[PDB]
Amino acid sequence: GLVPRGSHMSQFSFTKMHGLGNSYIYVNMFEEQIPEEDLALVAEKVSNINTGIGADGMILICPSDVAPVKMRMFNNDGSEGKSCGNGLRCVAKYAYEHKLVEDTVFTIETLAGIVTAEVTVEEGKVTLAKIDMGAPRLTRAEIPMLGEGETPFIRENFLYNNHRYAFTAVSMGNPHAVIFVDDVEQAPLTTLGPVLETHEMFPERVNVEFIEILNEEEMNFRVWERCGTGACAAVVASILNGKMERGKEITVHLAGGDLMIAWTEEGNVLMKGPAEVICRGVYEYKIE
Amino acid sequence: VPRGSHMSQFSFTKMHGLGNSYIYVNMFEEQIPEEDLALVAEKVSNINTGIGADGMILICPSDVAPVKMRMFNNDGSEGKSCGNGLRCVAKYAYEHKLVEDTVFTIETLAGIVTAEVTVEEGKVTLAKIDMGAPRLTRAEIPMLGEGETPFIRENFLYNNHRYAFTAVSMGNPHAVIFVDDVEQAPLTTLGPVLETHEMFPERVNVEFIEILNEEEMNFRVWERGSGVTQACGTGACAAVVASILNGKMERGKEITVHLAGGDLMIAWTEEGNVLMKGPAEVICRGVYEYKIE
Repeated sequence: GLVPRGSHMSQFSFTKMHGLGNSYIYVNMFEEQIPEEDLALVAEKVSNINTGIGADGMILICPSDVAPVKMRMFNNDGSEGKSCGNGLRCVAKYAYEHKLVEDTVFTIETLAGIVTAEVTVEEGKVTLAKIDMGAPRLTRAEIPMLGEGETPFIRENFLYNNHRYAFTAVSMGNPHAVIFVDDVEQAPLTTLGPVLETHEMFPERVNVEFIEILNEEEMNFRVWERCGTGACAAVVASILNGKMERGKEITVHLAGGDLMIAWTEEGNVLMKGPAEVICRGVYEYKIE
Repeated sequence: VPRGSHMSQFSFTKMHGLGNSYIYVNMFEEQIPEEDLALVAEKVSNINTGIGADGMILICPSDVAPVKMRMFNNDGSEGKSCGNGLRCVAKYAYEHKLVEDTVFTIETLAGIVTAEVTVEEGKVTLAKIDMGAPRLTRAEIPMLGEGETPFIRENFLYNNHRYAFTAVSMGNPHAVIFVDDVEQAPLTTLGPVLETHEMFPERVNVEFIEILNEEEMNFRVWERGSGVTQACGTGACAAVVASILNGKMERGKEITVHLAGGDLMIAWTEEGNVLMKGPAEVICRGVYEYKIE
């Protein structure tokens, strides 16, 4: 091994993009160059708000042996991990707009495995990208949730402040409890959300969604996080309760904006969401 | 009543001095309507939906200097910098040929500021800013109690230790405490109790300093309103004034202050004004895109 001496100064072009929740620094590794041994450190430097740009991390768009593009995600502490969802709509947008892909439907290689992306192009620009969020899981042990009762699905009452609420439990890889409200503005979000989050019956806590169904293809959405798996859980819950239909694109109005979700008759929940450019430029750095 | 929407963009440069960072916009080359500035500052400073910064700094034409600095915080309020961004403005102005000389002035909301850039290889490495004279009266801090002759020094009992602070204003209030090791200064503990003590009605920034020799010190600060910061320029000046008052350092000597974020070179000149020299660094440059509905 070696104790390095000297210093090196480089730069690369980047794009900051925002999809749902996170925002990352996107680097095209087809055109840019960062030494492998520098990646973790560069990810940390560039994600810092004070001495970097400021992001939840850095995502490299790279050559792949198995897909047109490959995604590598580094967190803001420099650790490389599974994206599990985050950044995919932005990678899909970037891939298509910079012609690393030739169709609207294409694949992306991620740590977890190869993923399908389908972009919506409106005026030569990608507005939305559609991704597979998997099947919901509706069993107590899968939520996870204590107690018995899962047939046809999990629905339980809950007394809070002299009023009988009813929530529907769904896992989309993470636990969700979905309550239907008449008016989403007077949802007990600050008050019922937190006390239900940490209730005994949820060993691993739970995300709490209050939703108002507008019609058979539209709903307003607020979540008390333990959020696209929340919007999916909320849609799956409305279909389970007979408020909405299977295999139809339902549009969810969040505080952020709109997600378009369909629980396919095939089984998967497919989620369509926006990706936007914040800025593009050249980042300069020095490693000593 | 406004309606419709505009999608726009501008070129910017993110720069920092000791890890306090801003988005810099050259308003000789860029256009942003006045009624959008607060909203743009807020939008662009947001780490999630924006770029990420402590705010936005416009470099503008001036009637009275080569350049004017306007500073907006990340909540969109326009305010006085108390020294923030002046070195990056000086670097930017010189490198983008908005000035002809290494010595020039910058118009600010707090008054016109002299700047002197150190150029090394066509680039500005350090900028030296006039921070003005210290103010040493209780009324100038501002502060309660009586006695400022020759200056303000109070004892303070906290947690069975006796401390002593010297009170100084560089446009903002400072209480300077001397310690033997800044790594074990009661920064997070004595910092906030003195910050909010009733004798400081507008609060105070609490500096802890280790004198290493007569031209050199280590520095930490509990900032009023914030807490523990990497880099407080006015505070570093306050600290150097405080040590000269207390006979620990000399007037007119250039003193290196080792802050957490880097070094600052400060002299309390015999004329009265305090001169502060430090780094300024580009992080990135680019185009920011935005929409206002």
